[PDB]
Amino acid sequence: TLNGGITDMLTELANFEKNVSQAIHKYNAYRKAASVIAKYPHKIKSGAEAKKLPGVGTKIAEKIDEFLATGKLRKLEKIRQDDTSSSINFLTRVSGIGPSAARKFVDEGIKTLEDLRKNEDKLNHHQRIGLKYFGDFEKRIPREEMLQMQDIVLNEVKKVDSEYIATVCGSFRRGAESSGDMDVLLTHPSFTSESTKQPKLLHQVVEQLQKVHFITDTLSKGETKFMGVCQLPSKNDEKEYPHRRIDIRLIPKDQYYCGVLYFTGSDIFNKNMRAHALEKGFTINEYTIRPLGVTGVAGEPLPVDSEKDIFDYIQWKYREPKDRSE
DNA sequence: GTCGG
DNA sequence: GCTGATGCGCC
DNA sequence: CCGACGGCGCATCAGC
Ligand SMILES: Nc1ccn([C@H]2C[C@H](O)[C@@H](COP(=O)(O)OP(=O)(O)OP(=O)(O)O)O2)c(=O)n1
Ligand SMILES: [Cl-]
Ligand SMILES: [Cl-]
Ligand SMILES: [Cl-]
Ligand SMILES: [Cl-]
Ligand SMILES: [Mg+2]
Ligand SMILES: [Mg+2]
Ligand SMILES: [Mg+2]
Ligand code: NA
Ligand code: NA
Ligand code: NA
Ligand code: NA
Ligand code: NA
Ligand code: NA
Repeated sequence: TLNGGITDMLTELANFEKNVSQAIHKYNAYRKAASVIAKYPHKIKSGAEAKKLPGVGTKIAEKIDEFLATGKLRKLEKIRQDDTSSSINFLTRVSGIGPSAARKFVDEGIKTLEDLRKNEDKLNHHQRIGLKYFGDFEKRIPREEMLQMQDIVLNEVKKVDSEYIATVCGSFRRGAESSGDMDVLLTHPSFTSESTKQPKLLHQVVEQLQKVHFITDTLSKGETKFMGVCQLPSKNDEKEYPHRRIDIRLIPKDQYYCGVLYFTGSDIFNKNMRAHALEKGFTINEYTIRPLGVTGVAGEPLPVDSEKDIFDYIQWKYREPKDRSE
């Protein structure tokens, strides 16, 4: 909450730009400024001071000066008073409704949860699930519950094949006291960059987790990525646990370090790390780090034996997972 | 919106 | 069906 | 209409 006012303002502007303006690069510019400001170890006392930071320019510095002088931003006052903008922003909170579908729904008079519930026939399966569990998906998951969830997942995966290794990533791996959802990175020796020596490696795991009633709904599913819904079991007389979002990603076993780096995040850390790789002459994805050639083309994958090796290539001091949060 | 070629 | 674009989502 | 900006999986649609 050092500079909390400012980073909250910038985050609200980011979400407006993404969700209402459909300006993804302005969204990213506000996210980067908010990130650099949140890590700054002093109280910001002027826009000029802020402007010294990378990603803060003239326009954001002017907003910082207004906020600092008044405790508000007139631009955000106006946005919050705009019913249309507020409804569009709100609908994007439903899983499976993005900025385009939100604008379409709002253009047709669908502006509230009640409206969506009355017009379910206009929603695809994903969106119906997002609507059904809307309240539940708004809630964070206490780390204590993430531990029970981890226990179930690792137990069931072991049952299918003891050679699978499942690693809970995302904010959990970063040490967070609560998480938005569960992210599971999966490997198996039969799936590498060289071969797929077994079929349906992800399917087998998903199927076992459905058999024991942990996974309750599927949003999307291909050969390497599963996106769905799960729920802890609860006791008699007791309030049910909320349904939770779960993501499972099967990554080639020989590309585990790029995979776990990607899946640990945070999102802004990843984008910032990948941006630094580009200015250092490299490109990073969840599979590989490659050098860039004269044609801007990525060359062959470089050898990696740890998360730190990836940091080494781009001359960043190693950051532990807990220091990768915003 | 910011930065850099 | 394909390629390529768009829309959803993930970190 | 300076253009890049991090990078990609899954689902669906446009123009073949
Ligand atoms: N930092 C910038 C600023 C502008 N442009 C673009 C905008 C124009 O399409 C083109 C040339 O525009 P100008 O005529 O504004 O650039 P000059 O250098 O000719 O302007 P001046 O007459 O001020 O020197 O470059 C650019 O690539 N990079
Ligand atoms: Cl944009
Ligand atoms: Cl769907
Ligand atoms: Cl790797
Ligand atoms: Cl690759
Ligand atoms: Mg997560
Ligand atoms: Mg997730
Ligand atoms: Mg997230
Ligand atoms: Na700056
Ligand atoms: Na959404
Ligand atoms: Na356990
Ligand atoms: Na599907
Ligand atoms: Na239920
Ligand atoms: Na090293």
